[PDB]
Amino acid sequence: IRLGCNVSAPSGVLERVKELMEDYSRAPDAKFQQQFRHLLSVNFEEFVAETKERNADLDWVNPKLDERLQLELGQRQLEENAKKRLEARKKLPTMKYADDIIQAVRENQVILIVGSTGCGKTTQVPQILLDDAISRGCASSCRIICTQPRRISAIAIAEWVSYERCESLGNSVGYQIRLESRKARERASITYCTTGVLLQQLQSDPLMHNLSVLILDEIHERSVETDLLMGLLKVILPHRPDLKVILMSATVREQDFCDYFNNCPMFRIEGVMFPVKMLYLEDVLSKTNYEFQKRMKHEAMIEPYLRRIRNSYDSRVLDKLRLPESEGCEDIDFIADLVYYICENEPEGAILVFLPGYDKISQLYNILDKPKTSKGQRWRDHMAVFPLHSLMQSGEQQAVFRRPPAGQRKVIISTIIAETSVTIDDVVYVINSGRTKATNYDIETNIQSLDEVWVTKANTQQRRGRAGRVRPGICYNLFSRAREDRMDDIPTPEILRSKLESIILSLKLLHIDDPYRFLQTLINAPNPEAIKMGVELLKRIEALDQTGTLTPLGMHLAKLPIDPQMGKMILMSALFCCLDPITSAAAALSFKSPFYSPLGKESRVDEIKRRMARNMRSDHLMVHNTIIAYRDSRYSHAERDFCYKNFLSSMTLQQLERMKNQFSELLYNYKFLASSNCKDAASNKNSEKIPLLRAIIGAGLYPNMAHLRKSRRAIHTMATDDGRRVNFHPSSVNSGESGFDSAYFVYFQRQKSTDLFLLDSTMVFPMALIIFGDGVEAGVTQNTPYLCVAKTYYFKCNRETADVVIQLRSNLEKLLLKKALYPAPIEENGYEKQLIKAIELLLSLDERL
DNA sequence: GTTAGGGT
Repeated sequence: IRLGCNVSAPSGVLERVKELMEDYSRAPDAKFQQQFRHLLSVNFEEFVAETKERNADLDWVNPKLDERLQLELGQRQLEENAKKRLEARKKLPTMKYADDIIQAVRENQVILIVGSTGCGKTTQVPQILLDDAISRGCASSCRIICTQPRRISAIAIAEWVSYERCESLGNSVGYQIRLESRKARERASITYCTTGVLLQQLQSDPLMHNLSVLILDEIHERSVETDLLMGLLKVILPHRPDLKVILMSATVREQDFCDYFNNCPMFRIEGVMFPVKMLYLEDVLSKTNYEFQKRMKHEAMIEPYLRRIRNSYDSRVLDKLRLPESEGCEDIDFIADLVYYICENEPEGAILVFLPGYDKISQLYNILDKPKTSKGQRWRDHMAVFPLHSLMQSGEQQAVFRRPPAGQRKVIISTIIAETSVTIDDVVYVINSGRTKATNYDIETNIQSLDEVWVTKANTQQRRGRAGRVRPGICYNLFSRAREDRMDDIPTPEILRSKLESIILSLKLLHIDDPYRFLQTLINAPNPEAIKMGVELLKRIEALDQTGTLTPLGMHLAKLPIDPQMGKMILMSALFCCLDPITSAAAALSFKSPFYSPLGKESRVDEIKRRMARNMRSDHLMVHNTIIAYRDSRYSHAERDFCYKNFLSSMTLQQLERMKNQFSELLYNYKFLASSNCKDAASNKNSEKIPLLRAIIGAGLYPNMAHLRKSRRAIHTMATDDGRRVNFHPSSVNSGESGFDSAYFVYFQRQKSTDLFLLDSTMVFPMALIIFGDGVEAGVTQNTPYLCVAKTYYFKCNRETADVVIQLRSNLEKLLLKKALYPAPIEENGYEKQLIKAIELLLSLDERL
């Protein structure tokens, strides 16, 4: 055992701490406690009854309204704004099965509709079952909720389904996503919402009494949330007979879901696309005859295949199939050659190029923009080239979707994003390298890694359809059929790669007290070893007690729309009065960093984050500094200029700004804040005290701690608390910096690509870790008294300061318990406040002089 | 010296 720096405090300070604690310990309307205790007493049968009675609004129908809409539908179908809207609707394949779907829904609880993109199942099946209910004189009994995997799709589909009815939004169709909602009318309505929204709505209505029909869309995509939703329906549908579910899927293992619901009726509806010709790597080299020059394993795959096509393809071509680098995106100048080939032959249309990540996209842009070949220079000024990446500006602009200048061709160099999320309408030709990136968690080593991998059959199939929007197209797949033969069916259901604490905590509010039993009933059962690893985290932050039952803190954490660690972080900042910077920290780690990453400028972006980080040496405080800057730029009417100067997305920041209010309002409604404003001065008296912020940041990111040991940009010798050597990711503002006032760091995500990096970090002090962490004991090991945290880091500490810090952790642990059970804002001159001021004082001993 | 893609 080694010994860190001395953390003993001056005598005058410990004397004040003991006095303030003596005050705290001279202390002697909680509806929350009665709610918490009820949830723990009742069994499931009793839980079912109570949620019935409490959500009984749909047990009521409106006959004067029933009739009026039935009268109004028949009448408004004869206008000359409709009947043209109906006739164009009836060209869609789904509408040809309208009356059978009506019947299959009447005769069965769960049906499934499988149909390719273009079939109109999603805009039409919701309308088909509403208009039927309205005419049958049943209108006010019908409330249809249809989920989507994505926010953007939920709106434009609802704006469209509202246009197909000659209505403004919020009459008979609505949408509701997080923090933004155009709600429909209460009854006789179609509401489009993201799966997350519906899952939060279950806390109040866990047996779906507040809807008559449920449509799950894009189930084949296997989002955690649709995967989760179908398990829960197995628990709900025995207690909800009047409830009608309609699952919806592409032609991607549709049978998994039909099996899953026991052999339910299944409609197949055909699509509306142009046919897109599939070319593979052999057929590409036959048309371009490109030459490459500057484990195998590769040969096991290619020679048995080359033999089956010895007489069907050229001889010089098939020898390049032996080169390991012909497939994938290994040779950019090859991919460079195929675009130039499309630009000359093969008629007019855009080129959408699918590359794995930021690095490979950046390479080809410069090749197409700054070519080394004469054939490249010939073309460069006749192509308008768009890189398409989440961290790049192009998605939030209008150009890439629209047509190029006259005489120039559009070439889109994209990651996996343009497969589902982004849709460019003038694409004819798709170049599919077949390579993508994926995040992998190894349960055994506690390492998340980011790897390039092959894509699956479902993906290529998705990218082929991307070419059939305007006219018949072509898809060039830069891998042979022998690769496709060995590719996976679908991607790993992401629930199998994900941490599970947040679901486990949520499941406790649906009176599903056993996560091992429940998660096994999903289509793909999660690793029970990852289920246990979930509970332990939750037990550690004390959202579950040692028996594993929900605790009063844990109910608050389950009622916040954020992972419990940062949920717990936010709650501390209410009790310690630093609300605004902390909820900036939380929204950022949950959602994402508002900074773009434009091509070439990465060096300049470092300088911007360095200036925004204000030498506070923390990525989380850096974003808050950005958010305070963004607010000032609104106050100056310089917002646009501000965002163009610092590579910032105003869309993100306003959404980051919205999450903070959602955080503040919840905390206020929960009785932890006196004001729902995240900016209010009382909620923020300590928002200027940096050593306090680092201590509340650490309370949430603990126990992901790092220790740094070397100085030289600067070279770093740093290891996480488990012994593995790490670095700051080059994107984090702590990369390369020297002269840290402290050698201890907390981080949210660590990840391996070319090294094991901490993607974000805040510099923290040993005293603050000791007070908010665990694994604390006082002792002697050398001939020195020590103080440790996580039983991992041992700090020189005299006895007088230890017995105060331990006594301080006792009182802190007593305060947090009572606040979870009996939430109220901390009064300014009460007993509770003295213990707070005792911690504020001990943490300011670490202030930068 | 570097960042697949969703969402409450």
